[PDB]
Amino acid sequence: MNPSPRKRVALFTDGAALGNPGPGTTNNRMELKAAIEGLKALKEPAEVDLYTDSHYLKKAFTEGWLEGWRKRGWRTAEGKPVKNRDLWEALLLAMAPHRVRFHFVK
Repeated sequence: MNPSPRKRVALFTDGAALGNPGPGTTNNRMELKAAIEGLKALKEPAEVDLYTDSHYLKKAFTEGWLEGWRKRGWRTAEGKPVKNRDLWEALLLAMAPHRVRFHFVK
């Protein structure tokens, strides 16, 4: 009963988008914030089909250079530190137990 892997979760990264700054990148961060929580508030190794229609989250994973990021000491394609590196480094540590899948629903 239920998926055969472990447990597939349909998590829709639907933060809100209204930060004092504005969706200008907070929504993505908020969706990112909800993610770290959506993967830390479980700790149950599951195939989370995280649907993220963000231009930051997708870009990261879709660039597959996330591995490079680690070898890049964590900087931007320009050479300046990465923003949210705290959420990420935390989400990454929290994404280790899970198989969390990426589904850019744009």
